[PDB]
Amino acid sequence: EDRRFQETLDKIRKEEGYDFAAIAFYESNKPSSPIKWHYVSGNKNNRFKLIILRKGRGLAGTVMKTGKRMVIANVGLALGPEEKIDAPILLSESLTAVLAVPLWYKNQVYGVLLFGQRDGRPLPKIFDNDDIQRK
Repeated sequence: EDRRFQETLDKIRKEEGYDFAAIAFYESNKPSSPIKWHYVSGNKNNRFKLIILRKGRGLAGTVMKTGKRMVIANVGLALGPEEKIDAPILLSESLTAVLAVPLWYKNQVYGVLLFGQRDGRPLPKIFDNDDIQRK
């Protein structure tokens, strides 16, 4: 699905030092549309395709709603096992740290770019909106 998104995601994930990256967007242009993880890079499995999110729910839904990045430097401490179910990509990809940033176009949030670490690897660097526009 537009190979440019996939290839760019793969390049950026690796250049930024991440074990995983994902982009979430609305599933369709219908008013009831949920949000889905449309593109992933460094994924262990394809279960991300089973995830259905709503505005305000999970990492992607919360960022879309608030327009604010979410940073979790250590998942095991910050959330523990029970809260992970609210942000199911953390379960399917065993993410131990995450940086989720809004994707803006003309002052609207259209998507969420998620960077994830596994195995306790720390986040290398936290990006701003300005930084992500310098993508």
